[PDB]
Amino acid sequence: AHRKPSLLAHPGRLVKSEETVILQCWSDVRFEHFLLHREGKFKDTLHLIGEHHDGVSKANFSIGPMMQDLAGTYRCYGSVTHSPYQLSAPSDPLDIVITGLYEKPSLSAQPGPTVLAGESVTLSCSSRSSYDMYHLSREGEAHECRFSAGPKVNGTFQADFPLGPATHGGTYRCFGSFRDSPYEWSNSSDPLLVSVI
Repeated sequence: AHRKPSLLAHPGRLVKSEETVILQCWSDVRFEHFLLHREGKFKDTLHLIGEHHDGVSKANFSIGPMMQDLAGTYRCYGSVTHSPYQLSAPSDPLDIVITGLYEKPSLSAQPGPTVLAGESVTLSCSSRSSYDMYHLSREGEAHECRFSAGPKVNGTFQADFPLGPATHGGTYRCFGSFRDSPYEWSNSSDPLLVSVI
């Protein structure tokens, strides 16, 4: 049990539909072998060899055009040839999410895109579609605040995400999602520009 390798996903963790994604999995420690894996129903693990280009030891595990069922919790391992080399400790889990699959919500103005400092800017997500849950990206350089929506409230389906006290601004994206399929997200809502004057 050497030491969990890397497993970083670029150019994104959050992959679009039908497209490219290279799950790189390196370790400072030499690793003749690498193995990827995922907790999604319809799983697999790849036995790829490992390229040592530069004094590290990578493995560029390429996924195909992101089709639905490839989305899920990836996590590689590493080791040394021939008979079962037992693999090292599991790396830090990756959540590969396939987007572009459903309608783009609407990053709601209300309150409002241009607030004054220290006020309460609380974003939200409207959609006629039944997105059991929602998601919110970037806050100066952020990631995700994936939360559950409100019921069939006279048309829409919202998920008010409050940021209340505001000290900066930035762009945001809302991603519609269904319950029974957590990595299978929708399309991106037009990016919203919060800022502070």
